Amino acid sequence: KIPNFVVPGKCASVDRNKLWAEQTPNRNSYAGVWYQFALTNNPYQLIEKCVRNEYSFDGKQFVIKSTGIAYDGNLLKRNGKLYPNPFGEPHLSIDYENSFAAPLVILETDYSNYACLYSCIDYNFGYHSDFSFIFSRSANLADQYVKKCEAAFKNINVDTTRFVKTVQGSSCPYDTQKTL
Amino acid sequence: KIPNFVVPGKCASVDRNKLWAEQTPNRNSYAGVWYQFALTNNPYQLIEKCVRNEYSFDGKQFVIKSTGIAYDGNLLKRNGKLYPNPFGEPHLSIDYENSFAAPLVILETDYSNYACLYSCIDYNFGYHSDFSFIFSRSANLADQYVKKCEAAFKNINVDTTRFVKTVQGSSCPYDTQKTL
Repeated sequence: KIPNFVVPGKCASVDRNKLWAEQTPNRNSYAGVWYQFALTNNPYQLIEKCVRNEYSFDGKQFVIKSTGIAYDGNLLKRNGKLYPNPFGEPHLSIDYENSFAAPLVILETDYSNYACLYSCIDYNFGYHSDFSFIFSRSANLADQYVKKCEAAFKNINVDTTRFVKTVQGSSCPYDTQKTL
Repeated sequence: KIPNFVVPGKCASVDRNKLWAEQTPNRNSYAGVWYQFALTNNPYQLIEKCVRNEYSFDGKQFVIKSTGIAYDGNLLKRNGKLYPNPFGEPHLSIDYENSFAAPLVILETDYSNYACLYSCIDYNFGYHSDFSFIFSRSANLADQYVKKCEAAFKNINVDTTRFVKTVQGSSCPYDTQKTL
């Protein structure tokens, strides 16, 4: 029961069908660059700082080039994909090279400033693990949008005190990151 | 102080290139019914007893119906798929409805008696988790085939004392399971 991302109970119901209905026609507007503003404790994210996720939409999936500073302080690029769940469930699968693929729900987004992202996995002992993220179109994110994500996560009973801010801004070599 | 499936170090090299080439021409022979003989501690597997995995191959992937008795004592059927890793990596993704997808390597198999299966993931904090399975074409598996899997797992530095036998045999309602 020990890690803060292993939580009692079944994964939450998050009203995936409404969200899919809103988002499917707007995939094109979700493309472009998203910076990771904050996330809950994630053992699978290899990029610690300056996390910059560049999305390209092809009609059937998104291809993702994720860059930033790894936990050893070196530059890192990771290749990802975001595509409809293969069983026809109303959510996307986020899939990264040399890693696994997980469900990814967009709880809320305005496309132009912020996105609130959520993934959850159930265990056979009656607990779950979830992984949440706040994305911004910029290095910083206005408080009003941070608060929108806090509310969306609270609505599905995710403890929002679990969020930790990611290093972004002037200390980041974004211009080099884009060459990778 | 941590689970026995969270292991220091990185995922070992298991020579996927060799295995992938041996297995692509034999997909049809891998189809049919496989029973889980034993597995290492797995917090994801929802079927506790009488685990029976029925595979059909359609030319590009396997469709799986997995059945047995869940941890609550009820019969359970899970829908799965096994398909090539989307990035072109030389391994398969095992994917289940209402769950996630993971890399799956067939470490060794003779197609008609046994298969030794392996999944491994590297975390960002200097550990990995792996999940190993011994599959049989029948409810039982002779020591001669078990020993082959034992050797293959030892060859990749997996502690085989981690294996636990799965309930199978005349007490399992296989004929009911196959109709779910």
